[PDB]
Amino acid sequence: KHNMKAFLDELKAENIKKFLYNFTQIPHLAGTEQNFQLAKQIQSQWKEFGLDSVELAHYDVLLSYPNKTHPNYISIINEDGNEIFNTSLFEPPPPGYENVSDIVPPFSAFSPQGMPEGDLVYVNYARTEDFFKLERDMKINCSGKIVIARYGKVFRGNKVKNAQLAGAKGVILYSDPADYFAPGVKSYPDGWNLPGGGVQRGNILNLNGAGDPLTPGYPANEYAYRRGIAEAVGLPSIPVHPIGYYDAQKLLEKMGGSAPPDSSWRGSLKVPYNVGPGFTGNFSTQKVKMHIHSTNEVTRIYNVIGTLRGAVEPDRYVILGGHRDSWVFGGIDPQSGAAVVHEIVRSFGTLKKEGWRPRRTILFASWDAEEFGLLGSTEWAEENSRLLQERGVAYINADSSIEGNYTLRVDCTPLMYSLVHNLTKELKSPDEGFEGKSLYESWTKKSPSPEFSGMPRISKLGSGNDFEVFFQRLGIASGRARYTKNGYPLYHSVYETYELVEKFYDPMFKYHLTVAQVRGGMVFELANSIVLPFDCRDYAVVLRKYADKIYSISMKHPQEMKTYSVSFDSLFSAVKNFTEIASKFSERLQDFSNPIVLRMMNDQLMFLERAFIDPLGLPDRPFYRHVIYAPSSHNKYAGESFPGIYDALFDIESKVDPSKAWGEVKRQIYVAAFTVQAAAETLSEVA
Amino acid sequence: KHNMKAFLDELKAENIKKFLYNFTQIPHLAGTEQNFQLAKQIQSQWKEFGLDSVELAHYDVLLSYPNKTHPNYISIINEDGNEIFNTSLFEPPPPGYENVSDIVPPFSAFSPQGMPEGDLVYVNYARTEDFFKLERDMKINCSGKIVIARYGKVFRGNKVKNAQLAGAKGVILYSDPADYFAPGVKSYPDGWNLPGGGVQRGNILNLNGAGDPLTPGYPANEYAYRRGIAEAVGLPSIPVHPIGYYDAQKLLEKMGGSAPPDSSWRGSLKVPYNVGPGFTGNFSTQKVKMHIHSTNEVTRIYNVIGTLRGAVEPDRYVILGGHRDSWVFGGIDPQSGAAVVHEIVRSFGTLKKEGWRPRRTILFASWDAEEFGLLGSTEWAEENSRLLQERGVAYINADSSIEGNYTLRVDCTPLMYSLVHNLTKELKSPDEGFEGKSLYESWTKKSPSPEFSGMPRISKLGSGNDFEVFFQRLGIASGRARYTKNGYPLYHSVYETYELVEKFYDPMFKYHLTVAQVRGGMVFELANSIVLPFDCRDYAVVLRKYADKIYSISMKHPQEMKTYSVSFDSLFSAVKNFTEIASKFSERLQDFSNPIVLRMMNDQLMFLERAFIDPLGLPDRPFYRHVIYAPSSHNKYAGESFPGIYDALFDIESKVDPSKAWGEVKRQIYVAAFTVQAAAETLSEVA
Ligand SMILES: *[C@@H]1O[C@H](CO)[C@@H](O[C@@H]2O[C@H](CO)[C@@H](O[C@@H]3O[C@H](CO)[C@@H](O)[C@H](O[C@H]4O[C@H](CO)[C@@H](O)[C@H](O)[C@@H]4O)[C@@H]3O)[C@H](O)[C@H]2NC(C)=O)[C@H](O)[C@H]1NC(C)=O
Ligand SMILES: *[C@@H]1O[C@H](CO)[C@@H](O[C@@H]2O[C@H](CO)[C@@H](O[C@@H]3O[C@H](CO)[C@@H](O)[C@H](O[C@H]4O[C@H](CO)[C@@H](O)[C@H](O)[C@@H]4O)[C@@H]3O)[C@H](O)[C@H]2NC(C)=O)[C@H](O)[C@H]1NC(C)=O
Ligand SMILES: *[C@@H]1O[C@H](CO)[C@@H](O[C@@H]2O[C@H](CO)[C@@H](O[C@@H]3O[C@H](CO)[C@@H](O)[C@H](O)[C@@H]3O)[C@H](O)[C@H]2NC(C)=O)[C@H](O)[C@H]1NC(C)=O
Ligand SMILES: *[C@@H]1O[C@H](CO)[C@@H](O[C@@H]2O[C@H](CO)[C@@H](O[C@@H]3O[C@H](CO)[C@@H](O)[C@H](O)[C@@H]3O)[C@H](O)[C@H]2NC(C)=O)[C@H](O)[C@H]1NC(C)=O
Ligand SMILES: *[C@@H]1O[C@H](CO)[C@@H](O[C@@H]2O[C@H](CO)[C@@H](O)[C@H](O)[C@H]2NC(C)=O)[C@H](O)[C@H]1NC(C)=O
Ligand SMILES: *[C@@H]1O[C@H](CO)[C@@H](O[C@@H]2O[C@H](CO)[C@@H](O)[C@H](O)[C@H]2NC(C)=O)[C@H](O)[C@H]1NC(C)=O
Ligand SMILES: *[C@@H]1O[C@H](CO)[C@@H](O[C@@H]2O[C@H](CO)[C@@H](O)[C@H](O)[C@H]2NC(C)=O)[C@H](O)[C@H]1NC(C)=O
Ligand SMILES: *[C@@H]1O[C@H](CO)[C@@H](O[C@@H]2O[C@H](CO)[C@@H](O)[C@H](O)[C@H]2NC(C)=O)[C@H](O)[C@H]1NC(C)=O
Ligand SMILES: *[C@@H]1O[C@H](CO)[C@@H](O[C@@H]2O[C@H](CO)[C@@H](O)[C@H](O)[C@H]2NC(C)=O)[C@H](O)[C@H]1NC(C)=O
Ligand SMILES: *[C@@H]1O[C@H](CO)[C@@H](O[C@@H]2O[C@H](CO)[C@@H](O)[C@H](O)[C@H]2NC(C)=O)[C@H](O)[C@H]1NC(C)=O
Ligand SMILES: O=C(O)CC[C@H](NP(=O)(O)OCCNC(=O)c1ccccc1)C(=O)O
Ligand SMILES: O=C(O)CC[C@H](NP(=O)(O)OCCNC(=O)c1ccccc1)C(=O)O
Ligand SMILES: *[C@@H]1O[C@H](CO)[C@@H](O)[C@H](O)[C@H]1NC(C)=O
Ligand SMILES: *[C@@H]1O[C@H](CO)[C@@H](O)[C@H](O)[C@H]1NC(C)=O
Ligand SMILES: *[C@@H]1O[C@H](CO)[C@@H](O)[C@H](O)[C@H]1NC(C)=O
Ligand SMILES: *[C@@H]1O[C@H](CO)[C@@H](O)[C@H](O)[C@H]1NC(C)=O
Ligand SMILES: [Ca+2]
Ligand SMILES: [Ca+2]
Ligand SMILES: [Cl-]
Ligand SMILES: [Cl-]
Ligand SMILES: [Zn+2]
Ligand SMILES: [Zn+2]
Ligand SMILES: [Zn+2]
Ligand SMILES: [Zn+2]
Repeated sequence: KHNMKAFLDELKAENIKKFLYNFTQIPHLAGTEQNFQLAKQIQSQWKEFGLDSVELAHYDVLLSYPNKTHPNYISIINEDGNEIFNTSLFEPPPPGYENVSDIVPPFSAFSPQGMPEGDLVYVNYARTEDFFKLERDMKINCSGKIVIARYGKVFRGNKVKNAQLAGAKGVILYSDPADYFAPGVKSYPDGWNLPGGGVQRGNILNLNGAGDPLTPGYPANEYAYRRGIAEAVGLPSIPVHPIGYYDAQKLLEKMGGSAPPDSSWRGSLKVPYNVGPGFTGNFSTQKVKMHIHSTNEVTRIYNVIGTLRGAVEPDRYVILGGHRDSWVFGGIDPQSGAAVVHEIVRSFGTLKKEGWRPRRTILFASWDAEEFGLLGSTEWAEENSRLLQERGVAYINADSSIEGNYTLRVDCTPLMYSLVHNLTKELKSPDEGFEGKSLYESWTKKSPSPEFSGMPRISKLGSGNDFEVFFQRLGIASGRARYTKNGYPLYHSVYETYELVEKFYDPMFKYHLTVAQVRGGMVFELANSIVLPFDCRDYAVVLRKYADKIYSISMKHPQEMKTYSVSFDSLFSAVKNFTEIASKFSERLQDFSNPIVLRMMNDQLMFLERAFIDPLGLPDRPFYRHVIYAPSSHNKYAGESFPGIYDALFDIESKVDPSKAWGEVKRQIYVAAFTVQAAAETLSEVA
Repeated sequence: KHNMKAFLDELKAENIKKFLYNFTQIPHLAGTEQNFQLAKQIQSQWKEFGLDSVELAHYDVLLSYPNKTHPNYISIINEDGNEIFNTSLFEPPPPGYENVSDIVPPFSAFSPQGMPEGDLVYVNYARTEDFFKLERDMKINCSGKIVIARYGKVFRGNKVKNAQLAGAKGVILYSDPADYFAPGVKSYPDGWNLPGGGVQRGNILNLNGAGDPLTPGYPANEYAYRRGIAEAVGLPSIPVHPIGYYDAQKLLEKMGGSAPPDSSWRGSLKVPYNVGPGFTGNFSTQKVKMHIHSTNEVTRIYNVIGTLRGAVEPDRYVILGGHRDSWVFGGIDPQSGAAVVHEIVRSFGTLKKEGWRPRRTILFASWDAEEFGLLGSTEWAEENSRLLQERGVAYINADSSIEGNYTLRVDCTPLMYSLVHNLTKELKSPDEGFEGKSLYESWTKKSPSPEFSGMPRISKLGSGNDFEVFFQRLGIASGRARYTKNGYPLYHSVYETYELVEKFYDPMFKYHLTVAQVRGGMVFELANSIVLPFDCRDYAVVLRKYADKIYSISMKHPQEMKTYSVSFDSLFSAVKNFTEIASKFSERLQDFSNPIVLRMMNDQLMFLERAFIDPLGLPDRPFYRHVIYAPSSHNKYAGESFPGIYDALFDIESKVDPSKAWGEVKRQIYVAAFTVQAAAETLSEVA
């Protein structure tokens, strides 16, 4: 038979291993010839595997690269202008790769050019609360200073935005061993830790879902009109550069000024973690100087788009997508995910060659330029937004399959919770000590739900990956799954190789296979189940949780709620109505031979995520349109619930016009209550 | 049998007459008790007639009324401050209505309060080109002047916007007999002309599709957060008041200053039509003083929403809607349309009582507060936008059925052209001299298409009526039809009564019946045809016409097109692609027992109008989202094609930064080409 088990059994760990090796021998940086050749290879193989059509979709988008003949670096400069210490020009390459060409040196993509010279201030993780502590509590002024911040906790673009708004004239990012060196594990190549010369690449944009900085709203096709660079979206205004902890130590060790305020500001280096500004007495006339000469350049990128046409509902799309571009070899990010997609395509294709087709159309995507701001997925979604709007059932992401070997991690819309619980109960756990047990059992034991006994944790989607446009802009039900730790030290470094994965993460490729089963099984059910496998009642449960949560934040300010008559009554009423209507819809869904009633009901299911979209967007973030979830304004990686109300309440005690600020809280309560009620009403009887 | 002919034959002229009489005995001003009682009556009758459900949908929106104890008027004031002439406080009521209560005196709805005193400038119709002529050619400065303008040619809100931007401190609107008194016809009550004491009421907002001024984007429900009045949408900044031509004569007769520039500035009164500013020598120290004391007031309004559930596709909606509120008796506007809707509901209900149901759901609407800015339709569409987005097949408007007795007038999306041609070929002409001939024959003879031999004229939709939110905001295929002249003199005056219609417009009610057949027949076909009755190829034809037209406007500036490399190549390419893809889709539609392929194809048809929506809206007009059509920025009543490019090109030779201005033309070309190609691609094979 051709059923989910046939699909799942055809997936092989050895194939995933072979593909991973194949995808990680040379760098595949977005916009480079190497990455275009890999696109062509994947296109050819997906055709061979049996897809109906496989095309490249190309766009010309703003990318950023160092200047090969004018390298980026940082100095300590003495009184006379002599550079007495320089940061590294490259990471020492790993064994056997010391002759590999085209390894991009560490840099922060989209940094402007400059050579700012000044006194250092250490800003911990450069989070919003770190700058509050500096400016409000310690009375330390970052204006015209170079800020040094440790990576971790939040997306690096938010750090740079925060430093810019504090008045910094440059930002140095570094990896502290506190955050990137696990106790008792050896550095690469003898373990999975970050050596002192390792450095994390990565973009520092604040795009808020715009896609290519030059063409917000529209695909960057051949005739696109482009904004000028001065009007581009999300570019930083000050130079930024990342360094490793050997180099950071040399920059921090001389720091003077104020002591760190408490232990949460101290990393693991043998330095005092003084905040500054500037260096201690003997070195007070020394300064730090950045030299950044990277350039932004409109460059062609290529997505591979494969189609497996549905037998019954070809105009309903289930999308499995993940990126292909990498900073260097992409041993984990993204090729551990891409190899899994490749094996999934191969397995679906095996069934297709035997005469099977899924009920709905499956689209498979190899996205380009994810690392430069989700550019490939976002431009393609901008190009196809009307098709996706009206036909998109679900999007399953497929970036890195493993970031650890401890347990599963799933982030998804509440509409997929039941699907994920049911699927994982039917899959075998790959975990030691759980042989013969289900993946649901091992996952639930290792990652318990905070609210429910005998249930696993499932997180909210934020951003920082290619589902963003589908979920937060377009309102298509989205999910992701990968293996995780109890992100990882070698992230975006030259050391993230095939050998890292094969030796230290997943020698048997069993965690990769488990992830392929989860992602592939979700796609299979979404594309083949007669009734779409979404449970609207799970959204009702979470909406009440989120409403309780946002009300509790507001209730920290009882006097103001009294003064400005701030009531959450409408939001709770809408949530209550959603719960009631969803229950009734579930009864009809269970109780309804009529394909029109079925499809009518499948359309109600498909458009339910869509109903949470507000076509006016969130305040000053027009491409974040989902009213229940948005990426946190303080950390793109984290999801925030009722974001419009959350941001209206955030730090509200500091606003100079409380009447206006509380007015805006009330406005956001009304928008949220209305959107919840409107979404509920899409589940009512249609006439 | 239950077919379209059964539906059409059940419609009766005598019923339409009885309903019109019933709806026009007392005023039904929006927000008044009288109009709530009429809503309740219609609700009850639609239930009796056989609809499945009939509900009131109420909202609390900003309305505007004169102050009953502090009347609005205008004076000529002499040097000493004595008011030597005053305009009328009311229109002399028509025979037999001189004791009717609650006739709102003439006023301009949403005028602010004030008592500005100053010198008059006469501005013709206060169109954009009239102000260009004044300021650029005649060097006449309106700043701090009271402007007097004749009604006609463009929506009165645009006149007020233009006067405000010219610096006027007040606007007086009047009806010139040149525009409102047909030669050889008697004034009311002995003919259909406007007497010298008649006055046109009407709102002067510039809402650009926002709906209630206080709640743009969201329905004005019980918990709505409202903007403060200073942030409200579309309110005028200067006092405005309308007067009749006896009073206008007294204001114009003393005008001095410059002569009218040419004959197109002269009306039919026995005055020189001097532009001013101010009065001739002997009266130079006299001024004009306005006294406006109207108030804006949040007020409850009520739409009646009736549902006839579809037998096969209950989740597809065909909507027949028209307003119920009137300025006074609403003899033509809107009750000539409302009486027709009422008879249409009655006829559909007769079929339903015999066991028939339409294939798709039909929704019937009696909208409130249309006269105050399309408020009732727009708030309801804001409330139900997700249902309408995903389920709305078509909207047929049903305001005034007759504005003349000469011929039919149809304005609609190209998607309905074929439907309208086919339907009118099957209806009898009511016209004298065409007995036994089709309505298509009489209409085509009287109103020939400018481009095609043996075809009738069909115009573009703009705004100024309740289809606006459905078509220009939401992208639901929309149409309207009414009888017209070869708008009308008594428009918005107390004289627009039942007797006006019965005596002078349509004594036999045959034109009303013809309009009921056209509107009802369109609804019947849209709700019952197996394949939706839309021909995408008709959109291809018009898109080429519009592209030729916009290119021709640009080509008035060859040097600039050379300098800034302004090419329309992408737009023509997209139009060519649309034409090709539409042709292929039509072949499949004709060539495809499979209800999924059918519904898949019906969905492609339904979402084709939807594909012309840009979720970012047009520049500075976020609620006008259709890229092919928008209401003209100079005249809300008129439709403009490729509005984004049109407005970018308009008066471009006057812009101080030609590089920036031509850059924006190129941007709008890209948006238009992309949207046309994207809409075309919705008609491609789906996978
Ligand atoms: C959740 O679903 C419930 C339906 O089960 C829905 O209930 C609706 O609530 C509204 C707002 O409370 C009700 O609105 C009232 O409607 C009546 C007419 O039916 C009006 O007369 C009321 O207005 C008077 O009272 C107001 C409040 O004191 C005054 O401000 C006002 O000036 C009037 O005096 C009022 O508008 C509505 O009838 C019910 N609908 C039902 C029961 O069917 C509720 O709104 C949903 N929640 C959300 C967030 O949408
Ligand atoms: C109307 O439909 C047609 C399809 O029938 C569609 O044609 C497409 O046009 C685009 C733009 O002209 C073509 O794009 C080219 O694609 C190739 C790869 O296939 C590229 O190599 C080309 O880029 C090179 O040349 C450019 C122009 O000189 C340079 O600027 C560039 O740097 C490169 O050197 C180019 O991107 C596309 O292939 C066709 N697609 C087809 C034929 O299938 C057309 O776009 C549609 N009209 C609209 C408005 O969408
Ligand atoms: C995840 O798995 C669960 C457990 O199988 C699924 O729930 C079960 O769904 C079935 C089919 O809808 C329900 O069966 C129905 O039972 C009622 C009797 O009350 C009957 O009227 C229907 O004809 C049908 O037999 C069953 O009750 C339900 N079990 C539960 C909720 O415990 C669930 O749907 C799966 N989730 C997915 C597919 O997203
Ligand atoms: C308006 O009326 C016209 C005239 O009847 C409709 O056009 C006609 O539509 C029919 C049905 O689709 C076409 O018949 C088809 O003919 C082809 C043979 O080429 C065959 O393959 C199909 O099986 C079917 O018989 C007919 O050709 C066509 N006539 C024309 C275009 O002159 C039109 O569809 C109506 N418009 C509406 C309903 O919106
Ligand atoms: C990755 O695998 C691909 C597919 O097997 C390899 O590309 C093939 O290489 C052979 C030998 O050079 C050619 O004859 C084929 O035409 C290629 N097939 C394609 C591109 O579809 C590629 O060599 C492998 N890369 C690495 C580093 O092992
Ligand atoms: C990258 O840096 C190089 C090396 O400094 C730049 O090349 C120089 O450009 C200037 C003109 O601005 C020439 O006069 C020099 O002769 C060049 N030097 C060398 C060694 O080639 C180059 O412009 C930079 N590339 C960019 C900014 O894209
Ligand atoms: C850090 O790097 C800089 C740049 O290469 C070095 O400074 C240069 O030294 C050369 C050779 O002595 C001079 O001719 C250049 O003018 C210097 N350039 C600048 C910008 O100062 C510097 O010596 C290096 N410092 C260390 C400690 O290695
Ligand atoms: C308009 O017609 C309606 C419906 O026939 C009339 O309202 C009815 O009036 C009678 C007698 O007063 C009542 O017994 C009914 O209850 C009413 N029916 C309703 C409201 O549905 C109304 O009188 C007519 N108005 C005019 C001016 O003729
Ligand atoms: C309408 O105009 C009346 C009449 O001038 C206003 O009523 C007066 O309001 C003032 C307070 O502002 C009182 O002191 C007077 O006694 C009132 N006069 C009379 C004759 O009643 C009224 O405010 C206006 N209504 C509005 C603005 O809604
Ligand atoms: C126009 O109307 C005004 C307001 O009613 C009249 O002026 C008033 O006249 C009365 C009685 O003589 C005075 O007590 C008021 O003080 C006046 N009010 C104002 C605002 O001036 C005026 O007489 C009328 N003019 C004509 C020609 O009828
Ligand atoms: O520009 C962007 O938005 C992201 C680009 C790029 N994405 P990528 O490195 O491939 O993946 C980020 C890894 N982390 C996650 O996906 C994540 C998200 C939420 C919670 C925990 C982890 C980056 O973070 O630099
Ligand atoms: O606020 C609005 O947009 C319009 C309100 C109100 N609409 P209403 O008087 O009922 O109908 C306007 C009549 N003219 C049209 O509909 C029309 C539209 C396009 C071309 C020719 C005529 C008005 O024009 O004052
Ligand atoms: C920080 O420093 C600059 C002076 O160089 C000043 O303009 C700015 O206002 C300072 N901010 C605070 C909070 O002291
Ligand atoms: C794999 O799991 C083992 C056992 O818990 C652990 O020692 C090792 O650190 C894990 N590898 C990685 C990369 O986390
Ligand atoms: C119109 O009049 C005022 C002077 O009262 C002046 O400020 C304004 O600039 C004038 N405009 C022109 C074009 O002369
Ligand atoms: C009705 O038609 C007749 C004949 O052409 C004409 O004399 C009359 O003016 C028309 N009535 C109206 C209101 O247009
Ligand atoms: Ca873009
Ligand atoms: Ca509103
Ligand atoms: Cl992922
Ligand atoms: Cl109409
Ligand atoms: Zn990644
Ligand atoms: Zn990455
Ligand atoms: Zn009207
Ligand atoms: Zn009107």
